[PDB]
Amino acid sequence: SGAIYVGNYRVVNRHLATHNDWANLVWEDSSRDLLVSSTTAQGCDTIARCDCQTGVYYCSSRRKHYPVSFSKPSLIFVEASEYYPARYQSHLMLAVGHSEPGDCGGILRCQHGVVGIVSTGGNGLVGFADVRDLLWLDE
Ligand SMILES: NC(=O)[C@H]1CCCN(C(=O)Cc2ccnc(N)c2)C1
Ligand SMILES: [Zn+2]
Repeated sequence: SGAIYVGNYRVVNRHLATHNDWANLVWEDSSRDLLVSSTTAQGCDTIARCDCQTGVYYCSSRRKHYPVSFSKPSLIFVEASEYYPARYQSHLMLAVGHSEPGDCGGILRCQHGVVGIVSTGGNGLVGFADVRDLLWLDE
């Protein structure tokens, strides 16, 4: 689990969104595994606006942050689960590293701020849903 709180927005993995998230839905994209809901309290997380390919992510299944190199956001094949059939998830970034299903929502960060959140994993590759292109999150 995990979310990004910026302004009056809460950004979570779509497969983990709550009833409250859906009742206060702002935007959702199944092809990106992202959902944004509105909040009453103001959030102060900083979204990175960059092309960084290095960062650090939080891995809850190890209580540790790991430094990784990751690919630029792109369309990648994702095997089916109880949340989705087999499909191509877009705006996804891969890195060599450990993850478990419960790690989804762990933040990936660079020197400029929040890059994205853990969304996919398996066979030693961890995938992050990018949020750096969502300029409206800051307005
Ligand atoms: N974005 C999706 O379609 C995900 C929905 C939930 C299932 N899924 C995963 O990759 C599960 C996962 C995540 C992280 N580490 C792992 N070792 C296994 C795909
Ligand atoms: Zn950066």
